[PDB]
Amino acid sequence: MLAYQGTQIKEKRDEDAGFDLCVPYDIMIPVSDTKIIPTDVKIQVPPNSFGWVTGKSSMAKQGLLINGGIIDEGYTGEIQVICTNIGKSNIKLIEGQKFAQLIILQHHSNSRQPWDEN
Amino acid sequence: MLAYQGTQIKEKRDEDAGFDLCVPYDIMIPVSDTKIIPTDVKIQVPPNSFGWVTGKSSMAKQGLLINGGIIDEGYTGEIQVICTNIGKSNIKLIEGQKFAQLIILQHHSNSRQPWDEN
Amino acid sequence: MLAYQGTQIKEKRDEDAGFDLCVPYDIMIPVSDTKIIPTDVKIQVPPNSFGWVTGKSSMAKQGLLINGGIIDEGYTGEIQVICTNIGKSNIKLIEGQKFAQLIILQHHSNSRQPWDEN
Ligand SMILES: O=c1ccn([C@H]2C[C@H](O)[C@@H](COP(=O)(O)OP(=O)(O)O)O2)c(=O)[nH]1
Ligand SMILES: O=c1ccn([C@H]2C[C@H](O)[C@@H](COP(=O)(O)OP(=O)(O)O)O2)c(=O)[nH]1
Ligand SMILES: O=c1ccn([C@H]2C[C@H](O)[C@@H](COP(=O)(O)OP(=O)(O)O)O2)c(=O)[nH]1
Ligand SMILES: [Sr+2]
Ligand SMILES: [Sr+2]
Ligand SMILES: [Sr+2]
Repeated sequence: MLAYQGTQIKEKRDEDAGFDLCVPYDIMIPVSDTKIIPTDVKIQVPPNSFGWVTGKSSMAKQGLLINGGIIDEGYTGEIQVICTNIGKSNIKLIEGQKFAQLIILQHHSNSRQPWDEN
Repeated sequence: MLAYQGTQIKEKRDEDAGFDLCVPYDIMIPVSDTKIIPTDVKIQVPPNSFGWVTGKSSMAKQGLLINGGIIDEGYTGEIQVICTNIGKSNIKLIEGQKFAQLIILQHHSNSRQPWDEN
Repeated sequence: MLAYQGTQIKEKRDEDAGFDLCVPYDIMIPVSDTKIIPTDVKIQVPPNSFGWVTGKSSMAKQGLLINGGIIDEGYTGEIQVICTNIGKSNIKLIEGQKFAQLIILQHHSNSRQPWDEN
């Protein structure tokens, strides 16, 4: 479950894990560079959930790597996508195209317990 | 829960998170290249679940990076493993060896809610 | 839920997905190198759970990549963090600073089912 706003996120099919995120403008990412691509997307998830921004098969096969990608439940800004080209060729993203996906997960990172020495 | 077929996936121990995926043939991956390694593995997961193909500690320590890796519930093909060498040395994979693992997760990417302006 | 020990893990806020892991000593990571950074952190998670060591936004934006990162339920050692610099500049980590985060997830990688030919 989640709420979201923005024009750079597209409605998904039920059988896909994630929503596609769409590139805002044409941009070239030279070999070995890192670019921070802005989106207008903002999400609200339920307690103990988080958003995970990760790669698509079509851009991963060209060497685009999405790094970072953990969207905490308390974040109220716009998602930024951190992209590094680890391929051997310049990558050109075209306005509009899918270039990452957002998956919503639940974590259990809470309720610390006593260590069992057993 | 899942169903699977193929000879390149190995049965796992209960206390490990993922199934090992096995390299189909000897292959060298030069510094900075990307190779798409085919498996014969096919999986069926329950609704709102997905498979996650990600790295092993022994190959990550040599600079092998598994990229992409999100196996949607609707996919009915064979898993492909997208590998990039981000290390400083050529990597040689040997026929049979483990080189990635498949973990089954549930996502909550569905049931869009109204935004709370609160 | 989890138990943990060690001085290189910090208590978290409820609204963040993961615990920060803290660098043990000053260390420089040259462009394209890979370093294995030791922690003293040990965790115990419940059955069918795993720990996921992954990146922070502030270090991902400089080109630090955390690779591997899957901490199995049966592991009883100290977490090691595998770091590769995929940026274009040398990265300097300072003693004490956050440089990765640990998120606790549940997997469903178990209870193999019959394939449905339907
Ligand atoms: O790829 C990413 C990773 C993080 N964030 C946002 C959401 C996340 O909750 C916030 C974390 O920022 P921080 O707490 O200031 O940084 P750090 O992760 O370095 O602790 O940044 C993004 O938009 N994109
Ligand atoms: O590392 C990967 C990533 C994806 N896939 C398969 C499963 C996934 O469901 C499908 C997605 O292909 P697509 O929808 O055509 O591409 P995209 O992810 O670029 O939208 O590719 C793999 O086999 N290996
Ligand atoms: O980034 C990582 C990845 C793994 N591990 C630890 C926990 C994990 O359970 C164990 C796996 O070691 P292995 O079974 O010997 O290696 P492999 O993953 O190559 O099968 O290594 C770490 O400390 N850091
Ligand atoms: Sr798709
Ligand atoms: Sr193992
Ligand atoms: Sr933070």
